[PDB]
Amino acid sequence: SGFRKMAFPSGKVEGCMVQVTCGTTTLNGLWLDDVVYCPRHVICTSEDMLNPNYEDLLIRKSNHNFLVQAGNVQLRVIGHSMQNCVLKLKVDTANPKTPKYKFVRIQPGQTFSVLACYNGSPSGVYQCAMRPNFTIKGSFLNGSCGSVGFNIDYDCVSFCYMHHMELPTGVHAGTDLEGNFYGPFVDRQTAQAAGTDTTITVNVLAWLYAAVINGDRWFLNRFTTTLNDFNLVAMKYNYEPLTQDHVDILGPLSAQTGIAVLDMCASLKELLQNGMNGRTILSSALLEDEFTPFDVVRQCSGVTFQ
Amino acid sequence: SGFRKMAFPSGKVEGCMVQVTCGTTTLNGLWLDDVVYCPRHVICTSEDMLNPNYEDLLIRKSNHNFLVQAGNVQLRVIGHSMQNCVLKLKVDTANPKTPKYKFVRIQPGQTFSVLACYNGSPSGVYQCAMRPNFTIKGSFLNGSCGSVGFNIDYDCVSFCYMHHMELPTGVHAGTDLEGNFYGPFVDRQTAQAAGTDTTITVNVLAWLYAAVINGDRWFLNRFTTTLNDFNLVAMKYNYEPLTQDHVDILGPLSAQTGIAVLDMCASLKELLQNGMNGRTILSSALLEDEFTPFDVVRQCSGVTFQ
Repeated sequence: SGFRKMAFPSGKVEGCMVQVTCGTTTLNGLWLDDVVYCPRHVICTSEDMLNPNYEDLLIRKSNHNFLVQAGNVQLRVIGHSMQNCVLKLKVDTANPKTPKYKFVRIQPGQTFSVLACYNGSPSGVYQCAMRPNFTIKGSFLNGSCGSVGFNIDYDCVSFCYMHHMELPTGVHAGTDLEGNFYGPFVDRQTAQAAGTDTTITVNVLAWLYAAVINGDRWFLNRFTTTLNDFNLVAMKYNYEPLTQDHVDILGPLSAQTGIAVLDMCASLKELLQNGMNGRTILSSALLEDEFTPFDVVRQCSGVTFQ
Repeated sequence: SGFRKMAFPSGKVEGCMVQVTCGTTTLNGLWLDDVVYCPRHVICTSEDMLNPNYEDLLIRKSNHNFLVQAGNVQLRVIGHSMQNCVLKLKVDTANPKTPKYKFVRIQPGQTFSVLACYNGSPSGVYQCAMRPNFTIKGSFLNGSCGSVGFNIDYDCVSFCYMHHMELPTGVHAGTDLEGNFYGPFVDRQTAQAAGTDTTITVNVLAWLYAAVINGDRWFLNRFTTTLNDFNLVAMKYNYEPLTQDHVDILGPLSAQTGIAVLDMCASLKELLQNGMNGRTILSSALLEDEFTPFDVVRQCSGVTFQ
């Protein structure tokens, strides 16, 4: 029993974290087989970042201009390419610590673990949700660029996120590992508006199920609701609209706890229209939306990996 | 910028996690050099746990009765000892993946990362506080026993906690790595009362400083307070009494933000006596007490390890 925001174990990803230095700037890189992946703004200074021409800036660099360190080893760069917003540095040596891995572009609403790194050195690990507006609310200091978010299913590391910047608004934006930004953002130091954000309704429902499994039951009522009726309430409170695909994803949680999805919706509408009345759910006084239905099932059943 | 509940990277600890099976029961063990550490109730069944005589039960076992698996390797037990509530299993092979490490007994109020494991296999990692009443509010399913909490400073893994049981009340209790329980608990399946718990006041203050560093400032006031006056409020709201040792530990945070500790106290008393008024601090509507002043400084400055 008990419910926690849990990160994936970060072992397999720590062995891939390296330090990339091009002249001034140093940030983190990801060393898989014999390629190092890092944000291309490693070739920028801080004034370059106002309006950079990455094409021109990278023509000014050669293989030997990229200093890449993996702990103690200084690594040997023998080929450099630009794919969208990431730099691919070809290296002399394959990483003996390369896990089985995939590159994945995730969906808004899905979660992942971030390994925050500085100078190629892991600092700590935390769980994140990709907001509906393609930002993440992370913890990233100067030099954290190149840090990666990832999922693990048994033996495979699915890399989904690389950190590139912090918006003036304080939230964070980055790319997949092919270098395509999530959201409308660009790697330029200018004002960039994130969309209006909303709450991930299917995730709040999963968390309510997790709460029932763990004994917090006060929010359950015998009222019920329709899907279309619940969605009028969702729209009023800036919740993502619930679809039948979401109901179906909540199927196993429904079946374990014996509470139909539309009964949990009627519980949720009541929470939205009346608050918690100084009570808490799983020791929180807000509605939590960073647990997918898969996260709840893995934690409430004990799925492990390697 | 940004502030998250961050766990330590779990790489160095994953390589020590093994699976220990004695007849019926299987749980996790910790393999350092050539000794495996696990809870001694691995030699119990579920009825043994009502009132076990560990002395007698362990006399019934031999070296070859302990099946210990490290991933694929089946490990060779050649000596078994009982130290308080932990079993020490001597093994044929030293762990090539043994990190630099210490055994530490921590203080109530300190925090640590837990690597939740099942069958010797890591499931995920989260950050914990040792409550003033020596429980922890974790996420532990059946078979999670033997999981360990730990800290890391640069290259050293300081093991402080091993999980042994879940109380009927839903909270968790365990030992240091010498096998001495934290708190008044025993490894027996009986009703066991945890003390009255309280809130870790020095930690709530550290988190308020973290909030100021990150731009949340609405709770600051120009009122102030004395230490003795603040402590009357603390006692009314079941907060741990603030001492001068606590004020001194908050020194660096005080100096970074320019807010004296007693000014933050007057902010806190106001929060305690008036609530948040539907506002949030670092995206939370409760006062957070799982960040030590060291945790805040490490995250707000970027301390790394290996």
